[PDB]
Amino acid sequence: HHWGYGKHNGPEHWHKDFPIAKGERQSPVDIDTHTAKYDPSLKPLSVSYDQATSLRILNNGHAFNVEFDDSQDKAVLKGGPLDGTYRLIQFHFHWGSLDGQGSEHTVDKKKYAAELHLVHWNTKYGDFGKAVQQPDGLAVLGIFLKVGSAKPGLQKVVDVLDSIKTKGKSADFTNFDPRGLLPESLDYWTYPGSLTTPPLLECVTWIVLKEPISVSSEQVLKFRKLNFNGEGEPEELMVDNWRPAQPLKNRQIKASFK
Ligand SMILES: CCCc1ccc(S(N)(=O)=O)cc1
Ligand SMILES: CCCc1ccc(S(N)(=O)=O)cc1
Ligand SMILES: [Zn+2]
Repeated sequence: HHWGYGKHNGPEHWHKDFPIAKGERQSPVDIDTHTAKYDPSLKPLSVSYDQATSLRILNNGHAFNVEFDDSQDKAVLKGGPLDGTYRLIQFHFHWGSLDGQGSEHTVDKKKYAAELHLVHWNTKYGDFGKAVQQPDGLAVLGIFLKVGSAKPGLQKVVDVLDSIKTKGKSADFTNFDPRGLLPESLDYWTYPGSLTTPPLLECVTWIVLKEPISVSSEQVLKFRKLNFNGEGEPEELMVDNWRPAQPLKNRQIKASFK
């Protein structure tokens, strides 16, 4: 794998090694709020993170991931459009070089400063690897970030970034509560899509919250000081690690709210 976000290995190149990049249910997409329809068949959404067990934070050269113990039903997502139980495995963000860009999904073409992805796999498939071979294998909860007041529940993440500056670095990140990253409202849009990075697999039920969280300029500035490169290599700032909106094709976006 040599894909990235630069001019020479970015989203316009991915299809050459991952042909599904031009598939029928790719993500992200623009959410046209006027075209999205309230769906009364959606069940209440349940985010149950009270027993979440975070483990580690890692710079993988594309973003940073906070990883969780998913060997049991400790932190799960249920309800909404979902059939069954989806276990939290990791979260990460995508962000921009400037406040006016960074999100992957857009809302009426509006780009947010960043986007948080909480990644879950369908427990009926036994493990994450098997889940990504299924059309309903994954559920990703997406949350927009705008720049304004600081998000206190994000600060522990911001503070540890100095220790994972470069690709391949990791640090202990136990006892982190991901509930501190959510907005007040769970109103959402949902549609069937894909991973937004290679391998771009079409396994994801996307649940994108309507209400953004606010983070401070200082918090997002710290994200932008991370490096795509490994230690000892020329420095490339980890910024603009987002894929732009892809064709909606034969899909409808549903809203949980009237
Ligand atoms: C020297 C690496 C060149 C290169 C390899 C792979 C990709 S892709 N199709 O985005 O995975 C783009 C550029
Ligand atoms: C091995 C796949 C890892 C992975 C890639 C992309 C995503 S995302 N940006 O949430 O669609 C989640 C997990
Ligand atoms: Zn993501």
